[PDB]
Amino acid sequence: ATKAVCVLKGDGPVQGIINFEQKESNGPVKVWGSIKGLTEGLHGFHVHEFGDNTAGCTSAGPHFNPLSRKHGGPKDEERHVGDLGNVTADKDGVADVSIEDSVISLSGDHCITGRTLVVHEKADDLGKGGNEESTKTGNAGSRLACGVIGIAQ
Amino acid sequence: ATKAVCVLKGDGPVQGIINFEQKESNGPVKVWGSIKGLTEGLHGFHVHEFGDNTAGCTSAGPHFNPLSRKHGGPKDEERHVGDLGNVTADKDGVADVSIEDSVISLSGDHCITGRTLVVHEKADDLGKGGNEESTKTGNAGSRLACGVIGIAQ
Ligand SMILES: CNC[C@H](O)c1ccc(O)c(O)c1
Ligand SMILES: CNC[C@H](O)c1ccc(O)c(O)c1
Ligand SMILES: [Cu+2]
Ligand SMILES: [Cu+2]
Ligand SMILES: [Zn+2]
Ligand SMILES: [Zn+2]
Repeated sequence: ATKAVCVLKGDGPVQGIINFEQKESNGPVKVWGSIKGLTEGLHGFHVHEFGDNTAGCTSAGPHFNPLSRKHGGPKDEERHVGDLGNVTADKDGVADVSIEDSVISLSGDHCITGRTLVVHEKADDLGKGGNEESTKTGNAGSRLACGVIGIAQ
Repeated sequence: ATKAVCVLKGDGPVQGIINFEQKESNGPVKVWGSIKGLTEGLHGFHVHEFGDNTAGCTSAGPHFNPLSRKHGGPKDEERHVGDLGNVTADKDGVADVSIEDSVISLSGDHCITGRTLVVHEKADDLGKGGNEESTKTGNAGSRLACGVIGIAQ
Protein backbone atom coordinates (compact mmCIF):
# COMPACT_ATOMS: atom_id res chain seq x y z
CA ALA A 1 0.00 0.00 0.00
CA THR A 2 0.90 3.65 -0.46
CA LYS A 3 0.05 6.19 2.28
CA ALA A 4 -0.23 9.93 2.63
CA VAL A 5 -1.19 12.33 5.39
CA CYS A 6 -2.31 15.93 5.89
CA VAL A 7 -2.33 18.19 8.93
CA LEU A 8 -5.05 20.84 8.57
CA LYS A 9 -4.56 24.26 10.23
CA GLY A 10 -5.79 27.78 9.63
CA ASP A 11 -6.18 31.17 11.22
CA GLY A 12 -9.14 30.28 13.41
CA PRO A 13 -10.29 27.31 15.43
CA VAL A 14 -10.37 24.64 12.75
CA GLN A 15 -7.74 21.94 12.88
CA GLY A 16 -7.52 18.40 11.79
CA ILE A 17 -5.58 15.30 10.74
CA ILE A 18 -6.41 13.28 7.61
CA ASN A 19 -4.85 10.00 6.46
CA PHE A 20 -4.90 8.48 2.98
CA GLU A 21 -4.18 4.87 2.00
CA GLN A 22 -4.22 3.25 -1.44
CA LYS A 23 -4.02 -0.55 -1.26
CA GLU A 24 -3.10 -1.06 -4.91
CA SER A 25 -1.67 0.97 -7.80
CA ASN A 26 -4.37 3.15 -9.33
CA GLY A 27 -6.98 1.66 -6.93
CA PRO A 28 -9.49 3.35 -4.62
CA VAL A 29 -8.14 5.49 -1.79
CA LYS A 30 -9.38 5.39 1.81
CA VAL A 31 -9.49 8.82 3.49
CA TRP A 32 -10.00 9.03 7.26
CA GLY A 33 -9.37 11.22 10.26
CA SER A 34 -10.87 14.04 12.30
CA ILE A 35 -11.43 17.77 12.08
CA LYS A 36 -12.43 19.95 15.06
CA GLY A 37 -13.47 23.54 15.57
CA LEU A 38 -16.19 23.47 12.94
CA THR A 39 -19.73 24.75 12.93
CA GLU A 40 -22.30 21.99 12.92
CA GLY A 41 -23.28 20.87 9.40
CA LEU A 42 -21.62 20.31 6.05
CA HIS A 43 -18.24 21.70 5.05
CA GLY A 44 -16.80 21.44 1.58
CA PHE A 45 -13.75 19.17 1.40
CA HIS A 46 -11.44 19.33 -1.58
CA VAL A 47 -7.95 18.81 -2.89
CA HIS A 48 -6.77 22.12 -4.42
CA GLU A 49 -4.20 22.31 -7.15
CA PHE A 50 -1.15 23.76 -5.46
CA GLY A 51 0.68 22.68 -2.31
CA ASP A 52 1.42 26.35 -1.69
CA ASN A 53 0.57 27.79 1.71
CA THR A 54 2.77 30.84 1.42
CA ALA A 55 0.01 33.28 2.27
CA GLY A 56 -2.34 30.76 3.86
CA CYS A 57 -4.97 28.56 2.27
CA THR A 58 -5.70 31.04 -0.55
CA SER A 59 -2.30 30.23 -2.08
CA ALA A 60 -3.52 26.70 -2.94
CA GLY A 61 -5.46 27.84 -5.99
CA PRO A 62 -8.61 26.22 -7.41
CA HIS A 63 -9.82 22.64 -7.01
CA PHE A 64 -7.38 20.11 -8.47
CA ASN A 65 -8.73 19.59 -11.98
CA PRO A 66 -6.15 17.91 -14.27
CA LEU A 67 -8.92 16.67 -16.61
CA SER A 68 -10.64 20.07 -17.13
CA ARG A 69 -14.07 19.02 -15.91
CA LYS A 70 -16.80 20.91 -14.09
CA HIS A 71 -17.27 20.74 -10.33
CA GLY A 72 -19.34 17.92 -8.89
CA GLY A 73 -19.67 15.53 -6.02
CA PRO A 74 -17.41 12.56 -5.39
CA LYS A 75 -19.98 10.12 -6.76
CA ASP A 76 -20.51 12.05 -10.00
CA GLU A 77 -18.80 11.35 -13.29
CA GLU A 78 -18.47 15.09 -13.99
CA ARG A 79 -16.24 16.25 -11.14
CA HIS A 80 -12.81 17.65 -10.50
CA VAL A 81 -10.28 15.06 -9.32
CA GLY A 82 -10.11 17.04 -6.06
CA ASP A 83 -13.89 16.91 -5.40
CA LEU A 84 -14.29 14.96 -2.12
CA GLY A 85 -17.72 16.43 -1.30
CA ASN A 86 -18.45 17.45 2.26
CA VAL A 87 -17.44 16.47 5.76
CA THR A 88 -20.09 16.76 8.48
CA ALA A 89 -19.51 18.27 11.91
CA ASP A 90 -21.81 17.46 14.81
CA LYS A 91 -22.66 19.67 17.79
CA ASP A 92 -19.23 18.87 19.23
CA GLY A 93 -17.79 20.77 16.23
CA VAL A 94 -16.05 17.57 15.14
CA ALA A 95 -16.20 15.87 11.76
CA ASP A 96 -15.29 12.21 11.84
CA VAL A 97 -14.04 11.65 8.31
CA SER A 98 -14.34 8.34 6.61
CA ILE A 99 -14.36 8.39 2.76
CA GLU A 100 -13.42 5.90 -0.01
CA ASP A 101 -12.76 7.55 -3.38
CA SER A 102 -12.09 6.09 -6.77
CA VAL A 103 -10.82 9.19 -8.59
CA ILE A 104 -8.04 10.62 -6.40
CA SER A 105 -4.78 8.65 -6.39
CA LEU A 106 -1.44 8.59 -4.56
CA SER A 107 0.49 8.18 -7.84
CA GLY A 108 0.27 9.20 -11.46
CA ASP A 109 -1.61 12.09 -13.03
CA HIS A 110 -4.40 11.83 -10.45
CA CYS A 111 -1.85 12.09 -7.62
CA ILE A 112 -2.88 14.41 -4.81
CA THR A 113 0.37 14.22 -2.87
CA GLY A 114 2.10 17.60 -2.79
CA ARG A 115 -1.23 19.39 -3.21
CA THR A 116 -3.42 21.05 -0.57
CA LEU A 117 -6.42 19.58 1.24
CA VAL A 118 -8.91 22.29 2.28
CA VAL A 119 -11.95 22.30 4.54
CA HIS A 120 -14.38 25.11 3.74
CA GLU A 121 -16.74 27.46 5.55
CA LYS A 122 -19.97 26.30 3.97
CA ALA A 123 -21.57 23.25 2.34
CA ASP A 124 -20.54 22.18 -1.12
CA ASP A 125 -23.70 21.95 -3.26
CA LEU A 126 -21.99 19.30 -5.43
CA GLY A 127 -22.63 21.25 -8.59
CA LYS A 128 -26.43 21.26 -8.10
CA GLY A 129 -26.85 24.80 -6.93
CA GLY A 130 -28.03 26.29 -10.21
CA ASN A 131 -25.71 29.43 -10.21
CA GLU A 132 -22.46 29.56 -12.27
CA GLU A 133 -20.31 29.26 -9.22
CA SER A 134 -21.91 25.89 -8.30
CA THR A 135 -20.13 24.22 -11.22
CA LYS A 136 -16.74 25.78 -10.23
CA THR A 137 -16.53 25.78 -6.41
CA GLY A 138 -19.82 24.30 -5.18
CA ASN A 139 -20.46 27.57 -3.30
CA ALA A 140 -18.49 26.21 -0.33
CA GLY A 141 -17.13 29.63 0.65
CA SER A 142 -13.94 30.48 2.44
CA ARG A 143 -11.09 28.23 3.45
CA LEU A 144 -11.06 27.48 7.18
CA ALA A 145 -8.06 25.16 7.37
CA CYS A 146 -5.69 23.43 5.00
CA GLY A 147 -2.44 21.53 4.71
CA VAL A 148 -0.11 20.06 2.16
CA ILE A 149 -0.63 16.35 1.54
CA GLY A 150 2.59 14.48 2.26
CA ILE A 151 4.07 11.04 1.74
CA ALA A 152 3.56 8.86 4.83
CA GLN A 153 5.46 5.93 6.25
CA ALA B 1 9.75 24.74 -15.61
CA THR B 2 8.59 22.90 -12.52
CA LYS B 3 8.20 24.71 -9.19
CA ALA B 4 7.68 23.79 -5.55
CA VAL B 5 7.43 25.69 -2.29
CA CYS B 6 7.72 25.06 1.43
CA VAL B 7 6.50 27.09 4.43
CA LEU B 8 8.70 26.38 7.46
CA LYS B 9 7.10 26.63 10.96
CA GLY B 10 8.66 26.19 14.19
CA ASP B 11 9.06 28.04 17.53
CA GLY B 12 11.08 31.25 17.86
CA PRO B 13 9.40 31.90 15.64
CA VAL B 14 11.74 30.05 13.45
CA GLN B 15 9.80 30.68 10.29
CA GLY B 16 10.66 30.63 6.73
CA ILE B 17 9.61 30.33 3.20
CA ILE B 18 11.66 28.29 0.61
CA ASN B 19 11.11 28.18 -3.15
CA PHE B 20 12.29 25.48 -5.58
CA GLU B 21 12.57 25.71 -9.37
CA GLN B 22 13.76 23.13 -11.90
CA LYS B 23 14.01 24.39 -15.49
CA GLU B 24 14.02 20.80 -16.85
CA SER B 25 13.45 17.36 -15.23
CA ASN B 26 16.95 16.22 -15.95
CA GLY B 27 18.39 19.38 -14.44
CA PRO B 28 19.47 21.25 -11.35
CA VAL B 29 17.06 22.64 -8.82
CA LYS B 30 17.42 26.20 -7.58
CA VAL B 31 16.48 26.59 -3.91
CA TRP B 32 16.04 30.04 -2.48
CA GLY B 33 14.31 31.98 0.19
CA SER B 34 14.64 33.25 3.78
CA ILE B 35 14.51 31.88 7.28
CA LYS B 36 14.29 34.08 10.36
CA GLY B 37 14.33 33.58 14.10
CA LEU B 38 17.55 31.53 14.01
CA THR B 39 20.59 31.67 16.28
CA GLU B 40 23.74 33.02 14.58
CA GLY B 41 25.73 30.31 12.76
CA LEU B 42 25.10 27.19 10.79
CA HIS B 43 21.86 25.23 10.81
CA GLY B 44 21.49 21.88 9.15
CA PHE B 45 19.09 21.92 6.19
CA HIS B 46 17.66 18.69 4.82
CA VAL B 47 14.80 17.05 3.05
CA HIS B 48 13.43 14.31 5.32
CA GLU B 49 11.66 11.27 4.04
CA PHE B 50 8.06 11.70 5.02
CA GLY B 51 5.75 14.63 4.46
CA ASP B 52 4.19 13.78 7.83
CA ASN B 53 3.95 16.46 10.44
CA THR B 54 1.22 14.73 12.51
CA ALA B 55 3.12 15.22 15.77
CA GLY B 56 5.35 18.03 14.55
CA CYS B 57 8.64 17.84 12.70
CA THR B 58 9.66 14.58 14.36
CA SER B 59 7.02 12.74 12.29
CA ALA B 60 9.04 13.41 9.12
CA GLY B 61 11.49 10.61 9.85
CA PRO B 62 15.15 10.42 8.73
CA HIS B 63 16.87 12.27 5.90
CA PHE B 64 15.46 11.33 2.47
CA ASN B 65 17.79 8.52 1.40
CA PRO B 66 16.35 6.52 -1.51
CA LEU B 67 19.79 5.19 -2.50
CA SER B 68 20.79 3.82 0.95
CA ARG B 69 23.89 5.97 1.41
CA LYS B 70 25.58 7.55 4.40
CA HIS B 71 25.08 11.20 5.27
CA GLY B 72 27.27 13.83 3.55
CA GLY B 73 27.32 17.38 2.25
CA PRO B 74 25.67 18.42 -0.95
CA LYS B 75 28.98 18.41 -2.87
CA ASP B 76 29.80 14.83 -1.89
CA GLU B 77 29.05 11.70 -3.94
CA GLU B 78 28.35 9.86 -0.69
CA ARG B 79 25.30 11.75 0.54
CA HIS B 80 21.61 11.30 1.12
CA VAL B 81 19.43 12.79 -1.64
CA GLY B 82 18.03 15.11 1.06
CA ASP B 83 21.43 16.47 2.15
CA LEU B 84 21.37 20.21 1.42
CA GLY B 85 24.10 21.12 3.93
CA ASN B 86 23.65 24.20 6.10
CA VAL B 87 22.01 27.57 6.02
CA THR B 88 23.99 30.19 7.83
CA ALA B 89 22.26 32.90 9.98
CA ASP B 90 23.68 36.27 10.89
CA LYS B 91 23.30 38.11 14.22
CA ASP B 92 19.97 39.35 13.00
CA GLY B 93 18.75 35.73 12.97
CA VAL B 94 18.23 35.60 9.18
CA ALA B 95 19.62 33.04 6.76
CA ASP B 96 19.52 33.88 3.08
CA VAL B 97 19.06 30.70 1.23
CA SER B 98 20.51 30.38 -2.23
CA ILE B 99 21.40 26.80 -3.22
CA GLU B 100 21.60 24.99 -6.58
CA ASP B 101 21.53 21.22 -6.28
CA SER B 102 21.74 18.50 -8.89
CA VAL B 103 20.70 15.53 -6.79
CA ILE B 104 17.29 16.58 -5.53
CA SER B 105 14.59 16.73 -8.19
CA LEU B 106 11.00 17.91 -8.58
CA SER B 107 10.17 14.80 -10.63
CA GLY B 108 11.21 11.10 -10.76
CA ASP B 109 12.64 8.78 -8.07
CA HIS B 110 14.53 11.57 -6.35
CA CYS B 111 11.50 13.86 -6.21
CA ILE B 112 11.31 15.83 -2.98
CA THR B 113 7.75 17.11 -3.40
CA GLY B 114 5.48 15.67 -0.73
CA ARG B 115 8.42 15.30 1.67
CA THR B 116 9.45 17.57 4.57
CA LEU B 117 12.11 20.29 4.55
CA VAL B 118 13.68 20.78 8.03
CA VAL B 119 15.97 23.42 9.48
CA HIS B 120 17.91 22.12 12.46
CA GLU B 121 19.15 23.36 15.81
CA LYS B 122 22.83 22.91 15.18
CA ALA B 123 25.42 22.77 12.34
CA ASP B 124 25.55 19.79 10.05
CA ASP B 125 29.15 18.50 10.00
CA LEU B 126 28.54 17.14 6.51
CA GLY B 127 29.48 13.68 7.62
CA LYS B 128 33.05 14.72 8.72
CA GLY B 129 32.50 14.95 12.52
CA GLY B 130 34.15 11.67 13.44
CA ASN B 131 31.35 9.94 15.52
CA GLU B 132 28.85 7.45 14.17
CA GLU B 133 25.94 9.89 14.23
CA SER B 134 27.84 12.20 11.74
CA THR B 135 27.09 9.45 9.18
CA LYS B 136 23.31 9.56 9.77
CA THR B 137 22.32 13.07 10.78
CA GLY B 138 25.48 15.21 10.66
CA ASN B 139 24.93 15.84 14.39
CA ALA B 140 22.59 18.70 13.47
CA GLY B 141 20.34 18.20 16.51
CA SER B 142 16.69 18.98 16.92
CA ARG B 143 14.18 20.24 14.37
CA LEU B 144 13.48 23.96 14.75
CA ALA B 145 11.02 24.34 11.86
CA CYS B 146 9.69 22.30 9.00
CA GLY B 147 7.06 22.10 6.30
CA VAL B 148 5.82 19.81 3.58
CA ILE B 149 7.19 20.62 0.11
CA GLY B 150 4.30 21.32 -2.23
CA ILE B 151 3.67 21.76 -5.94
CA ALA B 152 3.70 25.44 -6.89
CA GLN B 153 2.10 27.41 -9.70
C1 LIG C 1 -6.52 1.72 6.87
N1 LIG C 1 -6.88 0.59 6.03
C2 LIG C 1 -7.23 1.13 4.73
C3 LIG C 1 -7.77 -0.04 3.88
O1 LIG C 1 -6.71 -0.98 3.64
C4 LIG C 1 -8.33 0.43 2.65
C5 LIG C 1 -9.72 0.49 2.50
C6 LIG C 1 -10.27 0.95 1.30
C7 LIG C 1 -9.45 1.34 0.24
O2 LIG C 1 -9.91 1.80 -0.95
C8 LIG C 1 -8.06 1.29 0.40
O3 LIG C 1 -7.25 1.60 -0.63
C9 LIG C 1 -7.51 0.83 1.59
C1 LIG D 1 -7.90 7.25 -10.71
N1 LIG D 1 -8.69 6.18 -10.08
C2 LIG D 1 -8.76 4.99 -10.96
C3 LIG D 1 -9.73 3.90 -10.40
O1 LIG D 1 -9.38 3.55 -9.07
C4 LIG D 1 -9.79 2.79 -11.37
C5 LIG D 1 -8.97 1.67 -11.25
C6 LIG D 1 -8.99 0.66 -12.21
C7 LIG D 1 -9.83 0.73 -13.30
O2 LIG D 1 -9.87 -0.23 -14.25
C8 LIG D 1 -10.66 1.84 -13.44
O3 LIG D 1 -11.48 2.00 -14.51
C9 LIG D 1 -10.64 2.84 -12.47
CU1 LIG E 1 -11.91 23.39 -1.65
CU1 LIG F 1 17.28 17.34 8.66
ZN1 LIG G 1 -14.46 21.03 -7.56
ZN1 LIG H 1 21.71 13.19 5.51
